[PDB]
Amino acid sequence: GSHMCDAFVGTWKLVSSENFDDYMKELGVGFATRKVAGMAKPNTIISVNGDVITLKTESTFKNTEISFILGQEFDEVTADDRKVKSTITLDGGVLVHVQKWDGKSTTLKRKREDDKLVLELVMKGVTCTRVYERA
Ligand SMILES: O=C1C=C(O)CCN1Cc1ccc(Cl)cc1-c1ccccc1
Repeated sequence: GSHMCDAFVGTWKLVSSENFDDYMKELGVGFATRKVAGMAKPNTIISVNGDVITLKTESTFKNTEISFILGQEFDEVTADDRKVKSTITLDGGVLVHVQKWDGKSTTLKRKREDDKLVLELVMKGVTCTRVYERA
């Protein structure tokens, strides 16, 4: 059967970025790591096996990999080495990824728009948009 996650499965590559440095400053990321991470052009591979979704990111900055079930909280080590409690849910056809640590929170939304996968990262008043195309 078909699922709302179907539209996300596959391999994706970063094509544009807006406000990422501001977002990283909200996370408390330092000057040198902002420079290095901001240069990266990540590729992401999204796949599904039964109820388990896997989101694997490979880049010249860091490589990350999470596997999860919608709605079930998990431990995640972010690219910038935060140790966070994460939950990913569907809100309609949008994957909503909330990361919580030290009393703080950031939300990452992934949506399909035209032939793109658009990742929005929000921390306090800062919104970053990261557009990916199929690789
Ligand atoms: O997974 C992603 C994918 C993006 O397009 C933007 C950011 N991150 C996570 C992330 C958070 C904080 C920091 Cl400092 C860096 C990243 C990042 C950047 C480039 C490659 C991989 C991860």
